[PDB]
Amino acid sequence: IVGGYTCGANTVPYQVSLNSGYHFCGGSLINSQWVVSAAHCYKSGIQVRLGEDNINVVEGNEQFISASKSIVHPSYNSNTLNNDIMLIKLKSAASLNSRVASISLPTSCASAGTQCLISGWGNTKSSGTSYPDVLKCLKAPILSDSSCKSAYPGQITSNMFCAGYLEGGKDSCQGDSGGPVVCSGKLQGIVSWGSGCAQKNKPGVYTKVCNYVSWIKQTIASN
Ligand SMILES: NC(=[NH2+])N1CCCCC1
Ligand SMILES: [Ca+2]
Repeated sequence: IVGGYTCGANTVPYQVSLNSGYHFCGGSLINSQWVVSAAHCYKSGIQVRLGEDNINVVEGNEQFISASKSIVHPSYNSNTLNNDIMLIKLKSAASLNSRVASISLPTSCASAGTQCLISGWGNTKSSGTSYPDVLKCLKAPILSDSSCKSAYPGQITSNMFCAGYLEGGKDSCQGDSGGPVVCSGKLQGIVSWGSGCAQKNKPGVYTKVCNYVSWIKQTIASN
């Protein structure tokens, strides 16, 4: 996250870190046994880390649970990033408490102008590299579809939205991928792609979760 603030320990209780020996992507806990992340974060050998603040220090609220199954969306296209969503099942249920909690799926799609919270452990610089050890947060609005399409001609599908600031300076960045965009207490987006980080006229692009609720629910019910 570029241009954000330190969230505070366990203030974003649905945020997970995906670990394969190191943090590589975020995700969101949607019930005690399932996480949703970006398809472009797929790999084998995932451990899900819940209850994290500092990802390099054991602070006492963590739960570390291996994945048993990963399911990339049937129509994910790695060239265009259309349908950039995946589900991860945990080998055992997490223990839910005030610091480790699920986030609700939306019943309706959010409109442009709605303010959302984006979080992650990704790079904090737009030029160069500095990775934080504690969770960072950013408040940002959903942008109109017309502004999003004007920023990225030919690249925005109905399964994407833009959020952030056209003036630059505040955005998600490398290592934030897969993490949550929460608006009015519901999961509306997944950190997906962008051109650089925090550049003028190049806002972040997010997977539009409201289009996937039926697939999520049906997949969980049968796996
Ligand atoms: N919002 C961005 N600029 N991003 C998304 C995360 C990956 C790097 C590009
Ligand atoms: Ca920790």
